[PDB]
Amino acid sequence: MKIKVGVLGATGSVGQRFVQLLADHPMFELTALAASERSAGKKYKDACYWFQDRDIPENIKDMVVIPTDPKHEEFEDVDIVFSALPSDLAKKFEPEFAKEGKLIFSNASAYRMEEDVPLVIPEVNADHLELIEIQREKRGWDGAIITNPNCSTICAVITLKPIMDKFGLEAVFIATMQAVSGAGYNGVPSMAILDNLIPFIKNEEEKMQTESLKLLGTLKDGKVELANFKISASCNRVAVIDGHTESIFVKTKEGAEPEEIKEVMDKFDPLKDLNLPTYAKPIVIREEIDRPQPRLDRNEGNGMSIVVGRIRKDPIFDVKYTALEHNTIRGAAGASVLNAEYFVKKYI
Amino acid sequence: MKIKVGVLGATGSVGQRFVQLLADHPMFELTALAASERSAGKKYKDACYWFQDRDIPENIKDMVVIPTDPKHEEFEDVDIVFSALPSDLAKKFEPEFAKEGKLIFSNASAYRMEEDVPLVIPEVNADHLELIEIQREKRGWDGAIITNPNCSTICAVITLKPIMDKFGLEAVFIATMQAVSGAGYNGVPSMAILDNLIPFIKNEEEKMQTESLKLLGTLKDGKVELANFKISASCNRVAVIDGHTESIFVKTKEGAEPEEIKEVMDKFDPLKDLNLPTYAKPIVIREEIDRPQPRLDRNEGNGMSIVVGRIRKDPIFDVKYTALEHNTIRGAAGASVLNAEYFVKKYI
Ligand SMILES: NC(=O)c1ccc[n+]([C@@H]2O[C@H](COP(=O)([O-])OP(=O)(O)OC[C@H]3O[C@H](n4cnc5c(N)ncnc54)[C@H](OP(=O)(O)O)[C@@H]3O)[C@@H](O)[C@H]2O)c1
Ligand SMILES: NC(=O)c1ccc[n+]([C@@H]2O[C@H](COP(=O)([O-])OP(=O)(O)OC[C@H]3O[C@H](n4cnc5c(N)ncnc54)[C@H](OP(=O)(O)O)[C@H]3O)[C@@H](O)[C@H]2O)c1
Repeated sequence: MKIKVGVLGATGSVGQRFVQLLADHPMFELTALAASERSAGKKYKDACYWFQDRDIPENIKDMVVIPTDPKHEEFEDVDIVFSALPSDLAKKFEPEFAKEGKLIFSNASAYRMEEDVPLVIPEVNADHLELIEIQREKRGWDGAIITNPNCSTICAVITLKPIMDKFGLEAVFIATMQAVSGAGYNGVPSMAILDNLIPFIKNEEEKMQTESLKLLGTLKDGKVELANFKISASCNRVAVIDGHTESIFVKTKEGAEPEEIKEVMDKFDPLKDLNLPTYAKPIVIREEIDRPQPRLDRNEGNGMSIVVGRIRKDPIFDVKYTALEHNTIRGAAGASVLNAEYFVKKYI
Repeated sequence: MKIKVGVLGATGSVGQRFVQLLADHPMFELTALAASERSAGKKYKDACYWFQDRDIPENIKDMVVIPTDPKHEEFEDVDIVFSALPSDLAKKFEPEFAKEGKLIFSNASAYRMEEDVPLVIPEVNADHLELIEIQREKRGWDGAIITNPNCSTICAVITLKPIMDKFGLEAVFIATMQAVSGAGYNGVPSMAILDNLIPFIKNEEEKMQTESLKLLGTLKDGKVELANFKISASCNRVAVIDGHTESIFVKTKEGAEPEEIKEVMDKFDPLKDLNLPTYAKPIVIREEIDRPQPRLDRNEGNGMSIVVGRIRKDPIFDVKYTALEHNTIRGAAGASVLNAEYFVKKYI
């Protein structure tokens, strides 16, 4: 048997990655696909303008899309709902599903910074899922909202976590070169990135500078106490389909050599024995001079591994390096799926 | 004015920009075009695989390419010779031209860090041209080798200069997103940047971390005393034809607000009213949220203006901002042409 699952915003960029991950899954059975009123009524293949380089999973093609309605009869037997909704629709619909007793695993920014909402990467702050007990008391529902972080934030935080545990953190500079896929099919126009780039992604730097502090914070007396290190981000959009690349410069508390930083990242593997279907080694170290590269490395761990290269001495801080993340798997859909897999094993 | 000039490596990427700049110049007349023996004897149009979005200037098309030989008949009345040679060929040919009493204005990295060789941006360190007198003593030739810096270095240094004069410099972080045209026509393969990027450009970070200190250093007792601020670069190659974009994070000595940084950059204009043909305002400030963009802004000042946008507070240092440079004009050919214009108008 399997836990029956649904997807909100199933036809969009993240939704399609949810669909790929859940079509054939050992724990979860995809039984419900939700989108807007326009898509509701049609087969998934017709409602969705599919833009993945692998075809729609065969068992999902003819699955009829339903409206985003928690009390719809197709949602009655589903226990876990994955959300790929835009933020404003997430504020409306996600509490509705939680009131119906359903577990919401959301990529939307809406509830990320709420004090009773877990903002989780399972390798980093799994214990923050304890906030659901608190959430249920204060909100009065028996469901739950669990959020995964912003894609750029996940990439940085995974690499920073083992460093912080061993050497502490003082200050982090990050410059990103971000793919277009997360903005949706009609998100980034061709002329924004054709022989061009954009040195701006609305709210991206703010998200990186704030979400990171909660993720690397400490749960204490029913609240997450934000981390105290300093963080400055500069975000950019480039002509890449999938894969966010980050130039990261790190100042530790204790001081650290590049070889020591490499070691803690390589040994970082807190989820190895948990038998999670979407598991991958958190950080894969490249020794090549010109790696990671989005096209060559984004499929690492089926899109779930962060790939790090060029770990070297920084003239100013301690260490600088390049990190790559599949922005749409580890950065979103995979982040929530891993969250859900971990949640049913360890929580309730 | 019709001062006769030559171009070394005239057929390559920087060579073509030299040709564009010098074909119809109010001071210089292009009379000699030098390249390899493969190209020698051919009309420029046949020898050069021209890849600029504007056609070869009509007067240069039928001009016969000559060998790279300072003794050549076409170099007799030519005192000013521009060099777009690769470094290893520059080490061979540039001293040969200096020995023939010619002034080499070079984009090659070969002689940049020689202590008797000027490494000059006229807006920044025009006084470093005095090094040619020390150079003539040491080397025993009556010509000179005068270099412009690395394209990435120029962009950063131009922005840092007015900041250093007013507020001083402690530390600078730079992350670059670099166009492909600098590597030459056969430099960056399509599959390096098609739905991809390379987080590495050989020796680029080293150049930025070393050349900057000479450019911003103080000439004293016939030597440049290197600047003492800390600098760390991360360089990347992206799918852009022309235009290098840099994310810069600056820590000043005295402390500064974004508006103060904006003001000193906007007022930075030491070369105005000299009637230099290749003059442009050094730094153009964009107020838009998503500017500068390579395709929109690289033509600013005909490729000679550095374009800066998104000047804002840094959570760690004082200020962060985005800088853009046309990498082949201001970054290379225009850099040396401006050097030579300043040379006749100010140095002789
Ligand atoms: N584009 C930019 O913005 C930029 C900026 C900074 C630096 N650069 C420099 O430009 C280089 C790459 O571009 P590119 O396409 O110009 O390289 P390239 O194709 O090697 O062209 C440079 C010159 O060297 C070549 N050459 C080979 N053997 C020669 C010889 N015996 N004598 C004279 N020239 C010889 C070419 O001559 P033939 O064509 O006749 O073979 C050409 O004229 C890099 O090394 C870099 O340092 C470019
Ligand atoms: N993919 C990633 O890796 C990733 C990472 C981070 C963030 N994101 C997020 O994903 C978003 C952009 O991607 P996208 O193209 O998926 O956007 P989107 O298509 O607008 O959002 C997903 C869903 O919203 C749409 N929608 C419009 N009106 C609706 C309604 N009344 N009820 C339910 N859905 C409605 C789509 O339905 P129809 O198709 O039926 O119109 C459906 O695909 C951003 O807002 C961003 O926050 C994605």
